[PDB]
Amino acid sequence: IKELAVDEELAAADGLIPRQKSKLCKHGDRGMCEYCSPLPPWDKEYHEKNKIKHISFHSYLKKLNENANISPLSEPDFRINKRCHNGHEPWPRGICSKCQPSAITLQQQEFRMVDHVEFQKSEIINEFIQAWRYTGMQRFGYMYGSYSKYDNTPLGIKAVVEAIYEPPQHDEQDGLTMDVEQVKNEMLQIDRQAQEMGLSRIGLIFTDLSDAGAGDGSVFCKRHKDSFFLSSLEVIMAARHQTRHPNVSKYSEQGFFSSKFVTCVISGNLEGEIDISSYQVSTEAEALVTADMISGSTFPSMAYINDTTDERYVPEIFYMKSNEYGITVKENAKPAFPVDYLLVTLTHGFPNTDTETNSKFVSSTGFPWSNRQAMGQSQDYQELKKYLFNVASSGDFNLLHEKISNFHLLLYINSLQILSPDEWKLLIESAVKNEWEESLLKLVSSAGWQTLVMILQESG
Ligand SMILES: [Zn+2]
Ligand SMILES: [Zn+2]
Repeated sequence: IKELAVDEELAAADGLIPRQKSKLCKHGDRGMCEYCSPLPPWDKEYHEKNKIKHISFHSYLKKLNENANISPLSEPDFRINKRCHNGHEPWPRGICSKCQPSAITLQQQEFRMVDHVEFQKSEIINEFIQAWRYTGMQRFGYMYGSYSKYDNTPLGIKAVVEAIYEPPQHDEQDGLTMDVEQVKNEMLQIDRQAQEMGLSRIGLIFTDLSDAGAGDGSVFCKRHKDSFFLSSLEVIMAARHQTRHPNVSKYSEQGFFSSKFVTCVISGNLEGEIDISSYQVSTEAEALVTADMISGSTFPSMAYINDTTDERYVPEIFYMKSNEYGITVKENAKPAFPVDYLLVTLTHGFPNTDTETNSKFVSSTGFPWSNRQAMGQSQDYQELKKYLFNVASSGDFNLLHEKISNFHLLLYINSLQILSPDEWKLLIESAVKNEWEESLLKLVSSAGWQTLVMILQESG
């Protein structure tokens, strides 16, 4: 199929980085030579100098293309061919040079598919965190939004988060669980509706928050260099999500390469403050997990390597173990290795207030988010009436716009199946269009809307 607009745009950018004249330059200020010519966007020293921890995907792709001047990209695959009949019976009855997996060497991935996670409004994050503040129990959510150019790294991409949807879940003081099938079925419906709003499911976010007992609002720092950043189970979760949300690329043999799906953790920083850390996992991680080669066990920082079975062939596995200077040495990754090596890190932030606001939803709060009944925040007629009824008859379109421009409000209204599909589209336009007044005028006049407001009137 086609690539995202952001990938098409960045393919058409050259990412050149002009340089000052060098000492060694034997020419004028406007001349050029090997010492002062523009750097390519993937230039390692530039990234090191500027403390950019990974090069961007398009810097990486342009680097591969230059060095190969065959699809430059290919998703790694560590699975044994269980149907090789090249002069033997297939695994586990036989093996040959064509089907036998060779030794795997793991290392920190030098590029990242997404460079930055931008939350459109701090209220989005703060209302998610409120689930934990209110209950003392952890929380999981899916992030909706889109991808755009990020100019603070060469050819960078940012995930732009517009909303968070929390799936049904069983939260506890020190973790949480989900019914995988239940969540999948629900997210299928939410994905479809979010798509009608111009949103994609672009990542996941979860808390690891524990009050530090100082009456400060301060929290413990659990995740740091001497413990772990993401646990092996979390890395496996992230890999599975990435593989299920593949990034389309015409430059890969398979038509896809890795994923733009991002993983965020809200937890204490070293100063005891609530902060966000953002990650993806490497394509090596994707392939390890697809081949069912790693598991979580005793120590959360370590990825445990699984055994060879009838279904799974596990070759020798090495990793490029780093010292404090960043110098690596090849070591045996078995029986377990630090899962750190499977991560890439992303920056995160919020738009500045005077940046041109292109936020999809005017309000992030005010109407209960989904799956918060146990928090005392139900989505009912009583709640919708309280939220919306008086404004809906005031003639105040500014306030009405503010009320309906709200992701969780929209999903709840659509679930009532009062509005027609045309009226539903009208309501979406009223919520997310820059010029929304004409749409809202149509909606308010529609039979479906009138029906809804009347239903609100009679309830209570
Ligand atoms: Zn020069
Ligand atoms: Zn074979």
